[PDB]
Amino acid sequence: KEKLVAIVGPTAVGKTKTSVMLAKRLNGEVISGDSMQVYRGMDIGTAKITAEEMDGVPHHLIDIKDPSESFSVADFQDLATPLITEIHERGRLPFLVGGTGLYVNAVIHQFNLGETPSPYNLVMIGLTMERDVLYDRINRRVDQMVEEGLIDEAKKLYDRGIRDCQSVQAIGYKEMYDYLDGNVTLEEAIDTLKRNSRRYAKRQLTWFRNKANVTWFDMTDVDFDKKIMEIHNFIAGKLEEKSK
Repeated sequence: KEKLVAIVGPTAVGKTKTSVMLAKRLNGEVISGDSMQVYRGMDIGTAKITAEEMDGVPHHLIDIKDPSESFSVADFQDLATPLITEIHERGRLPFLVGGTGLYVNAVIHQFNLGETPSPYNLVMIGLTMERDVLYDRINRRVDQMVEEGLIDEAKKLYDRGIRDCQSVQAIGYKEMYDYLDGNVTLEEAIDTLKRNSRRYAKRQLTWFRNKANVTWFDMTDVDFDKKIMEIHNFIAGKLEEKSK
């Protein structure tokens, strides 16, 4: 539990893509910070990373809990910390990818769950993009979920009796349940889903923009075959210098 790299930023910015590429370049394993990734079966509404895009990079904290259970910042910390140390035993570089400002702050700062420098040699990188392009990608993102069957996924979970639990209250399924309940029309739900997504991305981008020690790289219409070398080098470099 010495070295560690963290990749933060709003949704649809390329965290996963940039993530797996850096892993292949720095012999690392990915530890997901997006709690929503834990609920198995729920793959469309959560934008669960697939084995394809995951490439050959091993990932943790994905599909480890049922949609009916919860995943507190504590449950995350109890699994995240042991994994960081275990990853190092194999010789790989642990990569914390995504999650809310809360989850990341609890692991990188070893919160006492029941400000000061991190006990790790962390390399926090942030991925930004031009406000418009970000919103546009988020809206399009939602369209794909609807065309992929998001609606039917929700309905099925709805009929199963899954409710009153974070998994369903998630800022991705609550909109659909509001539709199924009969409070709004389908299109209104979908739109509100895009609206709640754009607002969230924003909230997270400002949150991390606040916390210092975060190096920013803005992708936005960039060649990953270029940016990657930029980030790669920066990370490799910063890790070695700090170890005086």
